[PDB]
Amino acid sequence: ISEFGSEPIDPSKLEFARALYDFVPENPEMEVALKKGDLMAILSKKDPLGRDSDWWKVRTKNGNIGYIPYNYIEIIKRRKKI
Amino acid sequence: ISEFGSEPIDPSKLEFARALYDFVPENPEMEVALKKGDLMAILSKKDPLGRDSDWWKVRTKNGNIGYIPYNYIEIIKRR
Amino acid sequence: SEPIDPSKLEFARALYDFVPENPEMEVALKKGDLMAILSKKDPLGRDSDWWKVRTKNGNIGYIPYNYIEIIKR
Amino acid sequence: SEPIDPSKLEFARALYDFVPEEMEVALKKGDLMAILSKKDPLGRDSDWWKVRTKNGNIGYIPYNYIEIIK
Repeated sequence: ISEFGSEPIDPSKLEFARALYDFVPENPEMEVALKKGDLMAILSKKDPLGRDSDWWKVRTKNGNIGYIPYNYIEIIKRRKKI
Repeated sequence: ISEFGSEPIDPSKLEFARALYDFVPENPEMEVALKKGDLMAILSKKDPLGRDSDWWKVRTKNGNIGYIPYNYIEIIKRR
Repeated sequence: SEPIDPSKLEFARALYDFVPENPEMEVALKKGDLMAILSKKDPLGRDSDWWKVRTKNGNIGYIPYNYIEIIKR
Repeated sequence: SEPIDPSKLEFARALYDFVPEEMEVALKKGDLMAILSKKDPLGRDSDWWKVRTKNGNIGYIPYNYIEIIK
């Protein structure tokens, strides 16, 4: 495949988020570190096995890709309500 | 007054809390730092003016005293 | 100290007074003071919450970043 | 580095492999080490800790890569 799969991605379904709290990975190999107010792209809401998980894989401003607890972030809403 | 007022206190009313997330004060003079997991004793839920607030005054493990957002902590429940 | 990149050179204003506890590496600041940020890194290279600054009086030293505010255009 | 207090002397095991940042120490899942200090070259609370490898190597490592034993 490609970095983001094989089929086309609809840019309208791409979600963004802002970290609500600082976060230090308990697992430095699977997770990413966050500072309150960081923005990121939500790449997937499934674990490595393909299961629905409360840990979401994201891509931070740094370019780092790892998981973060869903309740530690805020999905930016449409138009302006961030 | 004493450190905690003048009227006797009811023990089964004192609440303790556990930090849910790390917290860095935006106001170092009014707030206390925190690390996820930290224990504390809740002194009061009133702001410095006596009003209700989302900022509670706590006594940390260290002995520090300051305010922390209420949604950043978890009040420990019973037996 | 170290020659600063003209990109990351920022000036800060102190929001609260800071009384050094360890004047060895800590600098004194009074609410409202102006200072240049020398580095956002710790003694041993690594992003820390203690920034190295330069006082208006030329004093170098570390300070907690939440005591200051970057003066933005 | 310097004399440690018999109260704060702890041993840790490496939870995940760690690759040096030559100014710090290298780790491999499973390795043992003694935690000399949970501070920095300044003395303030830090995420990085100073340790001594089983091979006598000293240097800093991210505290979330290790686990204090017992």
